[PDB]
Amino acid sequence: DWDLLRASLMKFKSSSLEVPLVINGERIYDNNERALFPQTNPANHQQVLANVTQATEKDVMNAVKAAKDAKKDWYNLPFYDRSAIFLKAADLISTKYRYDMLAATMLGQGKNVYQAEIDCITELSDFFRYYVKYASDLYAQQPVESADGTWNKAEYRPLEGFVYAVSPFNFTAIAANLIGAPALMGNTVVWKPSQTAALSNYLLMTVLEEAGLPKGVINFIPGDPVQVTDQVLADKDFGALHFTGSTNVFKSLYGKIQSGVVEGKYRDYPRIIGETGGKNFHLVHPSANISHAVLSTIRGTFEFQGQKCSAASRLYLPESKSEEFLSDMFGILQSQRGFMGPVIHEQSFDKLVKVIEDAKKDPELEILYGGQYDKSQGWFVGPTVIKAKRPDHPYMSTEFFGPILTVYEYPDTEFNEICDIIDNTYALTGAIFAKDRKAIEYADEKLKFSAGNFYINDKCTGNILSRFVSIRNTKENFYEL
Amino acid sequence: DWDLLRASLMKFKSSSLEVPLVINGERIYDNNERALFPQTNPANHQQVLANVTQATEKDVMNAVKAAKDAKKDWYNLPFYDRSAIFLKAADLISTKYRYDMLAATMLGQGKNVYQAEIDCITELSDFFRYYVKYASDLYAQQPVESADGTWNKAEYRPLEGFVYAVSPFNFTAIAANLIGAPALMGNTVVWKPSQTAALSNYLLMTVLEEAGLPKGVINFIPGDPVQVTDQVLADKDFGALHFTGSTNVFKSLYGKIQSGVVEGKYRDYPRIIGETGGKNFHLVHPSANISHAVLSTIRGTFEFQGQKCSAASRLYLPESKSEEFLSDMFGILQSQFMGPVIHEQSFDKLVKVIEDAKKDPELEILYGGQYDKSQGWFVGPTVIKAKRPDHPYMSTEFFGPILTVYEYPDTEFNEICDIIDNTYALTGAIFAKDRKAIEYADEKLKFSAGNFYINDKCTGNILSRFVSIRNTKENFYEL
Amino acid sequence: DWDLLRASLMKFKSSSLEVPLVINGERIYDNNERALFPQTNPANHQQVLANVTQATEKDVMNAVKAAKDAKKDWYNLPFYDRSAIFLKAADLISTKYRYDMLAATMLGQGKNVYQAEIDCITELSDFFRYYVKYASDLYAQQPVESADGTWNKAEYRPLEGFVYAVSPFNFTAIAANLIGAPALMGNTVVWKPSQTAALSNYLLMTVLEEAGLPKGVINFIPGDPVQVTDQVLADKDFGALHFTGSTNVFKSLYGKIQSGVVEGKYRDYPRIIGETGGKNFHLVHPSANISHAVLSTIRGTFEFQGQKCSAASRLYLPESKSEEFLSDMFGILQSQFMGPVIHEQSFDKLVKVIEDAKKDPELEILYGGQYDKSQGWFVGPTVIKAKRPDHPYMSTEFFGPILTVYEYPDTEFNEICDIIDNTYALTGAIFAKDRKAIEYADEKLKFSAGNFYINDKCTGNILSRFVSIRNTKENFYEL
Repeated sequence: DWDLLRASLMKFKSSSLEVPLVINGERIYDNNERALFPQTNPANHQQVLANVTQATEKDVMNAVKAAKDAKKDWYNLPFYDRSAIFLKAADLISTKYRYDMLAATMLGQGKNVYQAEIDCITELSDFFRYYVKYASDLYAQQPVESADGTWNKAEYRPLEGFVYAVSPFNFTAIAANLIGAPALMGNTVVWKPSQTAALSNYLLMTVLEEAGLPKGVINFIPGDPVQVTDQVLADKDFGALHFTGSTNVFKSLYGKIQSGVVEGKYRDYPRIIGETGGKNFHLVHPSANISHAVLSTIRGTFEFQGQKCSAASRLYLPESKSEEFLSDMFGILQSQRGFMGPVIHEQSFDKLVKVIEDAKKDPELEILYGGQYDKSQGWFVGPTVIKAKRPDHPYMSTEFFGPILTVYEYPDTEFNEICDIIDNTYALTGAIFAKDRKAIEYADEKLKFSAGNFYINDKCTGNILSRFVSIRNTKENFYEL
Repeated sequence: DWDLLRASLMKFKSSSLEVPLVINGERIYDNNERALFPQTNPANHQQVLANVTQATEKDVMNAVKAAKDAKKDWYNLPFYDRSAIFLKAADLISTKYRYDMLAATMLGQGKNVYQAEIDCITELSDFFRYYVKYASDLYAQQPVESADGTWNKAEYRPLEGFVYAVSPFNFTAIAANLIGAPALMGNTVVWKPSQTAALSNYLLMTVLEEAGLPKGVINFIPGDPVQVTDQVLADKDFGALHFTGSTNVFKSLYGKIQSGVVEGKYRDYPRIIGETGGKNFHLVHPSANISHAVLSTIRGTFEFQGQKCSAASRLYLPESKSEEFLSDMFGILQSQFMGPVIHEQSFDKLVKVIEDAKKDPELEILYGGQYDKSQGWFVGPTVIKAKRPDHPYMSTEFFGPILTVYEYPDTEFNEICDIIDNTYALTGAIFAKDRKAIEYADEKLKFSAGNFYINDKCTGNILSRFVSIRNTKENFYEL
Repeated sequence: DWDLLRASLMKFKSSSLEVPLVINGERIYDNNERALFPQTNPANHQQVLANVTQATEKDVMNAVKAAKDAKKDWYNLPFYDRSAIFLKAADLISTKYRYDMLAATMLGQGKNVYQAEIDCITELSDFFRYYVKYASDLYAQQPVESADGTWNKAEYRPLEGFVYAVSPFNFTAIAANLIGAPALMGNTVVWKPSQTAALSNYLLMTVLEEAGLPKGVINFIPGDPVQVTDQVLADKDFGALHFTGSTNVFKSLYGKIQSGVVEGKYRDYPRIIGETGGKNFHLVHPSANISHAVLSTIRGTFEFQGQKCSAASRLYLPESKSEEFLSDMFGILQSQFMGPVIHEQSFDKLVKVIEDAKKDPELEILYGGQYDKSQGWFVGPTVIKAKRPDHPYMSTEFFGPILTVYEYPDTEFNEICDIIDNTYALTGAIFAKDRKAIEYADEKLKFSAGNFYINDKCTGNILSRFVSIRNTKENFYEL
């Protein structure tokens, strides 16, 4: 089994795979015309895992058309059959292709085996299986005769325009989510994967094809993000954005889309379904079990180099417990070469270096631990903990997407005030560590708008299908006036 | 309302309607080739309401062909739309064609306006509306990923062969039931109505067409019951009999089908869905409220001249209450012919029943027994006392306004329940206040009636018989 | 009943009501500083029903402030109590203030008593009663111990920013919907009603206060639509637009919001919940019951002068049935001005539509086209034939009693459905008996209307848009 994984790792390690476009079921390689992006191993960047074919404007126009042409036959394919493709894909990934998919995610996105398994096997398969169940319920409408004697049915049609899926590097499973949710509901998709997840994302694509995905239903178009995007957005049939990634990129996409809307480029009001990150917080109350809070903060902050949209990146500590908490944490960190894994690419590496280096010249910051970095072999940034003199310092709010924790120490009596500051100060997740129920209740209420997901004594790292359909009601009347 | 009805009555009365076959959506008239059945007013039998085209062997074959040809487009028509046709027909009958349907049923089947309304408006509409609701539940099947990881859906398909609907004269709504239940579930239908409900049944057919029933889904083929039946049953694609009527006819049909099965002339084992009659009973315990028991018995026995499958026709009275019950009954019958029986053949059978009663020492006509066929087929309410409980008049079905009564010594109530249990009924009723007696009868008579009533007259899932389940299971793991 | 209504009518008629702003529970009058809008009777436009105070920039800012200040005490007020206020208001409107509300709606929006009752009593009450029931389901969330041993609860919180309700003139009930849906879910509201429904809308506001709506939860700020809108949208706490009205105004609002988003002036991405209009269609198949299709079209098109988002305004007739359909329609329209359109600006647009039709060779006025603004804004039912199916009169929304008709060769029914599908509608209807045609249209037109009707006029979960889910997960194991 580990032999099976080793063999998969060696396969991809030995040579560099040419990753093509996949448009209308056909594999399109660079063929002496297209640019090739070299996807390298973030743990070893001299090593090229894949030469990724880059999508031209033409290619993009073709992908859009493919999705348009596949549309009627796709939404007329019964739900049972659309589902079978996705369930079959999930189970092929869990079995037949378990090791290839593991190796691709590990090598390409810089994950160890456990991080990869949780992502590209467990969560991926979970997205597909759960969506099939949820959609199944959705489609379980039966016609009814009403009080008035009218005969009614409701049907969920897909969006009339096509869905553009823009997927991040960090989870193979999110790519599956972004394409599979709309596709299951009878939508067709043009999909631009992250450049640095191309290997695993291509694998997902070929698996969907083997599982019987019809031509053009999903089109895999890696390429320059801005170029590919501007072309997709120029088509009158653009129906929805399905996005997961940075706030800044979303805002750009958003702006570009709204431009089109007001300029009237589009047949419909497009739907923008986007998930961004946040500056997620861990709030430690003086009554907390300190050891549990420390371990949770390490896992929530530093696991996968903090490259999770839910990752903890700011910590609030009561003064009376700061020294013990921080002493504990630094001890465990120093115990656990010196890097838990790479960050994804050079750009992220350089951004984190700027963050670390700027902290040194900033008199309102003090680096308490770490700040190590080394790009000689891979993009390795070590765990770093930075104390801020004031809670409203930019480091307490700027998203770093790296193994960098900013900590503010607050006087014990001002816990309530610190809750108010956090509230008054845009997060996806947040956690309180506490035993005292009065403090928990208080933060629970005061921070209601501060996080969509709130955790009590747990790391802050821990439906949507309806956004890709519209209801159409048909009512028949039998009486004649 | 009454004026609209009178107009409908005068319309059908003024002259005679030519009633055609309807095969594959086309009306087929006698065209000087086919026989005709004159359907007459059973209350005024010189009055011909309709001349009813009679199906030839070739017509029947064309009906069977039409049903087979429409099958795929019909079961492929979405349930929503199949239902809509039946809901529309019910609404058209309840409103637009209310007065015509009432008139056709009243005149053709000898019903008064109240009996007609209950049948051809209310029950008919309820059949369609309730079947649509039940079927919608059946079709509400979502696919599921089992624990084993497989991906399953179940679907109900119609029967593969066609359905032969053979319907009785007595309720227009029963004809609607017999054709509507199979058709709703995507079956196609070859339908031979009763000669003596041709007018109302034809109207039902034309309303179904107006409501959008596609051609050949249901084929209306009145004709000689034996000839039509023999030709229908000759076809290898015969898939089901849907029948309501007499026990003897059912047995005849049943016989013909099974013989066909063993000789191997059918692609499938046909399904036989039949509702026959019964000799339904009222049992009075000495603790009963007598007046209520009397009125319930009058209604249960004599309503529509006893021409209901659920009609009471035998009555068990305790000796201590007999004189009082019978006196009230006779006085009440006196204070009020309630309507005619359906045709001469029924009239003549009933005359024989009454006349034979006069010559039998174990029988005594306590009340009624009058009959007159000079204008319509009129047989008056008749109550005959039998001097033993297993006398043939206590078990033979007469389908007419004749009640046979047996009087038992009060102490023998338990024994009388055994006599009923140990000696073929659709419905039965006990009238009593005493809960011990009610419970004992309830249990002892558990096999003696499908519907048992307590202090109520004995006159007061079938969709699944017309489909077959088919499961699809998909597996994703590769060995 | 009629006497109580007459009294209400004569009250509002006798003189003019000063309609104030209501900001933070206080009535704000023109106080010789603010502009006034004279809301007049559209059936008698010299008659001023109300002088409507017009919000200043400062007033709007105070409205926005009031909404923000009431927010916490409002979303902390238990759902039971928030609901109670809306149920009470519905009941007060249905009973105590029934006649005043009918009169305000009739006089102010040009409705007859029946149209007013359906709108400002029945639908308005239904909105509140159904929202309370739906919301109660949403709030029925119990905490659960998951398999992993964690302890979870989910709660719906309101939007963090305030809601801007912009409501149309045509239904008093729609104003109630636009403010009530967000408020029930714990949002606070800045509400700019239509100038020409100020009287009924103000009454609604005062009834909400009497029913106990706490100050600042909903703020009533009539005024210049552009100035008010621009000031509301200037605020960083703007959280949602709740709008019903015209496509062009929506696009204007939508534009202003998105530009605000990209320039970054909002704390959150505002939600934009808008119901706009359509060019709704009736499609007649040659198999249709013509009389029913005619009456449904008359009702769907001309009821309330076509001033409904779901009004029919384009009609497709088969050539073989055209003469008959149109004859019946014109005869029926003849046998009966049904009421006025809302204001002069609408009257003038409609006059242009009619006059332009006279000069267009591809258009022909088959019936009507009369107008008279001497007393009220009266435009009569008008039927215009277009000689091509993609003529602008087949797609431009007129919101008035004008029907555009295109006649297609019977054989081209399938082609006509494609022409509709491949050429922005809220509702649509097919009239037909033939199930194949109904099914084909049902499927081909699946994207051409959100509500599709079969043999019915085309005039015949939103709560979740005003909340956000927030999950709390508690873990007990210590690492």
